[PDB]
Amino acid sequence: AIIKEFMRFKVHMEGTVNGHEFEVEGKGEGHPYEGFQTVKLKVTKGGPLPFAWDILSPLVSKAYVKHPADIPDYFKLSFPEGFKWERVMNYEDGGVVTVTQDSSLQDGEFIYKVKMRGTNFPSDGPVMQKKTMGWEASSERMYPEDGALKGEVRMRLKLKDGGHYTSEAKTTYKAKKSVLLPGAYIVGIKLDITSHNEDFTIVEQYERSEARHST
Repeated sequence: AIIKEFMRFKVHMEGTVNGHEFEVEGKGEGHPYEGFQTVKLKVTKGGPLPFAWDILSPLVSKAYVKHPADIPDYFKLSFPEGFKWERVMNYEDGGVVTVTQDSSLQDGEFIYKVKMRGTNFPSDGPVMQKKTMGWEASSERMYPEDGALKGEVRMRLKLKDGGHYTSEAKTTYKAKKSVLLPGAYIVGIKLDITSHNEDFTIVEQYERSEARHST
């Protein structure tokens, strides 16, 4: 009832990367039962950003994943109170991102509050250099542990030359009240930047996410 077939969300994020401080605000919308959503982000503070935007796109929406009928939807069940998550991304060249998030449902929209810090990105490195062309598709291996859901992903950024830059992510999702824990399973995500102004202080992305079983 409270989660409709079409839902909007507002997201506010504050971050530091390698010392640079900033802030992002976004309005998005999608189909939570299809796992289609889009967002329009504006950098409200510290714009333009001196690093590749790609390391933020994955920190802007687990409520919009298509679950087969035979997998309980921890995320959807957690509303309207919602859930929190804590993530660590380890980049291959020693880059580290850590993140806090809070998801809730107020007055018919999701509200996302994000807090991140990034550090030890090489200055010659392709993030601070901005040599990235978006993410490949990924498979997050979800699984229950201690009344929470953990996630793990090998993630891969297209490089501008031709290579790939690599990242290990480990997340802990924890609903604000107690909720059916599903079995272990996989989420297939694809994230794309659909458009952006010259200095990327305004950006639009489109995410598609579907859950499936593990063999």
